[PDB]
Amino acid sequence: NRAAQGDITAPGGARRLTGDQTAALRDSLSDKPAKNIILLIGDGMGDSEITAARNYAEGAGGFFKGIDALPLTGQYTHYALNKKTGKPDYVTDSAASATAWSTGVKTYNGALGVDIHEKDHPTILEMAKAAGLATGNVSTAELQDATPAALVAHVTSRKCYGPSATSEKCPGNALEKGGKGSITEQLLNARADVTLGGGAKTFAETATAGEWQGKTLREQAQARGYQLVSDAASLNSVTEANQQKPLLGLFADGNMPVRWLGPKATYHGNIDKPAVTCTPNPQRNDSVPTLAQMTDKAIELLSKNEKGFFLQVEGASIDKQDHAANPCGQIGETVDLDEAVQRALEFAKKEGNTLVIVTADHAHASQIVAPDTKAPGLTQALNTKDGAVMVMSYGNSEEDSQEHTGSQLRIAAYGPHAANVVGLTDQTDLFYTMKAALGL
Amino acid sequence: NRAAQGDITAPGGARRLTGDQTAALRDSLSDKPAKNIILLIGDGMGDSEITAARNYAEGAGGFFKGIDALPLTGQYTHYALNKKTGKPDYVTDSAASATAWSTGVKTYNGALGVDIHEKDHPTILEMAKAAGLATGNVSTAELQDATPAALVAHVTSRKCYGPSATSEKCPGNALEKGGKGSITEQLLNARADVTLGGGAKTFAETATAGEWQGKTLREQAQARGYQLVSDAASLNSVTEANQQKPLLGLFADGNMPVRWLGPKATYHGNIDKPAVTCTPNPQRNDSVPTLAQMTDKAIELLSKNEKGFFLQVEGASIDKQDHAANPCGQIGETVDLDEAVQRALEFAKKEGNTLVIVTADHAHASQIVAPDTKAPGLTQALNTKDGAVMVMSYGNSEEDSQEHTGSQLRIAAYGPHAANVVGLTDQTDLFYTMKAALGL
Ligand SMILES: [Mg+2]
Ligand SMILES: [Mg+2]
Ligand SMILES: [Zn+2]
Ligand SMILES: [Zn+2]
Ligand SMILES: [Zn+2]
Ligand SMILES: [Zn+2]
Repeated sequence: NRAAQGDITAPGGARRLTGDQTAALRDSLSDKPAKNIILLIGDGMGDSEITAARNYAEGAGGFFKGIDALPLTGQYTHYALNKKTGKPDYVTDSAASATAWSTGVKTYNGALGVDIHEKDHPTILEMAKAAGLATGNVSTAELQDATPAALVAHVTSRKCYGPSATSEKCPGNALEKGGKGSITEQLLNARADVTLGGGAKTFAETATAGEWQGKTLREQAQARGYQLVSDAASLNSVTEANQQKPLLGLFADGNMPVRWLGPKATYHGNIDKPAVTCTPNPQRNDSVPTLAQMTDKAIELLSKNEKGFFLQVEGASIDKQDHAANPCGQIGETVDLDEAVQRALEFAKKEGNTLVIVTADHAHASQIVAPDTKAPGLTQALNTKDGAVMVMSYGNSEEDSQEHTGSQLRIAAYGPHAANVVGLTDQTDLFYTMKAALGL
Repeated sequence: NRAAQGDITAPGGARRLTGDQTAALRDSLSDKPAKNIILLIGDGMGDSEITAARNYAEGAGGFFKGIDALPLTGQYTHYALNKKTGKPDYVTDSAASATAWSTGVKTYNGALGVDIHEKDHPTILEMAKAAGLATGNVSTAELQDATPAALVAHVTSRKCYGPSATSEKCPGNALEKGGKGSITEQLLNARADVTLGGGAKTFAETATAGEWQGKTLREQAQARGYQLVSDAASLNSVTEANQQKPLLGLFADGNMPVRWLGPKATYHGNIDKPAVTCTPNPQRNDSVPTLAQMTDKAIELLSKNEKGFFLQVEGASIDKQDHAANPCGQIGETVDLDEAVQRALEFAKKEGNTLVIVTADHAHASQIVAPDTKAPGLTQALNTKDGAVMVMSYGNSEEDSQEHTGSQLRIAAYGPHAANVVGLTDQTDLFYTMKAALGL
């Protein structure tokens, strides 16, 4: 572990290390092939987000048993491009960044699986499937959202959820104009073995052309042999997932509900309002699977393939709650991701040939500031595990969405080929790292 | 080399890695002793600050030949303590943080070289000297400032620069009350072989007790055998520095001048004012030594000791210009630190037994944001090396000083014992890493 080893007020009591690390780090370095990869993404989970959640949930000297437990660490860059000039755009969205690690090419904000010239490039998930590996795509967001969509769809705008938006916003991609289709249509073609998340709403739309013209996208999925599930009990009862019977779990109309409840941050909230304690969200029913439960099921089903598997797992609402200036929502989604990381690491340590990677798509707004801060944006005081107040600040937007930031951020890894995240890297190096680890 | 491969618009063109890193990382791991340590601190140089400076000076896909070139990387925590309760204080100042890496014990904001019970703890510099090693203390700040002062002074408040302030603010430390004296008086007693920086102003004060009562602190230094220098020519002439003839360089009245000028960020500055291009500060001339020049001279003089040396080098005004909401000042001080890191790494690679560490004391205010941002704080657009606009935001204070933030941040190392910075560590682990590397 890397918790403080004793009394933080005494000499050495805040140390996270118990002895020299050179031998242990040598033991962590393997260049043998990866059989499997599990990539876990905390959307908007910069170093600031990791630290705030640790401080609140584990205490300043505590330790995330998942997120903090991966031994090989570095910092990576995630800048996008300006579509017209090809020059860097220093603050990416989720679409350009997910395109970078899934294809190895930089692109413009809002693009999925295409470059600045609108040309398609293959994804790591498509490549894994072509090599005979099992494939998984898990998220707490609607499945059409940028982070899961980038693995399975090639469209010129992330807004192209279904046929209706695609005809308006991506006419080159629209099925009735000869394109590959909307995000949801391309997801159904991609046919991952396991796809789990939200986003049932768009499946009520009808196709405009092709074999399933006039049928809903839900009807199409059923006709094409998918197993559709909608709650925890139906998910748990699934005993196989493969190309004959692929699994599609749709657990909410839009995004899945967050784990923790608290109030929104406000102007001078740390001064004028009481300190807050986060609580379990009553508007999340127990019939909704957790991220860790979805991860466990995916691992169980995918690991039956003896050649190997690729799995991406996204803690999507770290970012979404950071936009909403809601510390409890944001921290609870970080704690939720840590639970899923623990399931991945436990599997990987037993199996011995699995590369596990934990990172974020970009940095975000939240900052940890002094308790008496008088700031111009939105603030809130929180009562942490240590029995002390922490203040968080959201200071980069006068509009009601706090925005992404451009700082480089932590990437961490465990298992074969994990050395390739150490030092300064780029988000596009992660594509090449995964490709080489699996020998694709 | 970790610059982008080539055409960032093309597949693989933004990669920083040319191949697998496993073998090279194995070669980077040594548990042999360190003969020497060079610790470089960018005050306030969080991941955001590194990224902003790289984007501006080197381009998004560029590479700092010093800062980015250390192979072994992690993230460390720098929380302080509440003096009364002993619980964490999530946002440190410069005094508590410098006390943590130099002594191995956490303390309260504003403390130098003492714990929450006001007990003195020996510093890494005092320990190195006691073991017969040479010692250096270099900064672009006034030498009484917290970062250099923590190595050589034990006081209950960082405000205790000289006799006057100490009598008022630290009566227990005042020389005339039976204490050990002001920061400047304790620095003169500590007698490092090499001390270089600003802060001549306080040396005009006169002592209130002791052997040198009624003499200025400059006169005291002269009487105690110090070699006093004041400019680049007088520094370069120095041929030796040791306990018989210790070196004290005082190159400015207060802080040394910054390298680059630009205007302060303003409300809606990215919207209402044109983008800024930095320009050199006319106050810089060949008579004021640069941080890299001070670093090289220190290494030359300290390396005469055949047992070894400990050297701390501080890029102090990254933090000070971040407080002032001045991107050009902040960025130019980061470029300045990169030049000094290059000198340290060049020496260490030749010598082969030198541990070099680059990190920060705490994170800071500045954020990289989208060009069209409408923020409630202070903002500015900048024209970067790429020929594109970057916007920076300072959003955490309604007062004229933008404030520290609590996020964990990058620590990087090269040489013997460098494995001990990888993964999650605490700032107090850095004390123990340095102690064990030198076999103290
Ligand atoms: Mg996302
Ligand atoms: Mg300082
Ligand atoms: Zn995102
Ligand atoms: Zn976002
Ligand atoms: Zn500082
Ligand atoms: Zn400061």
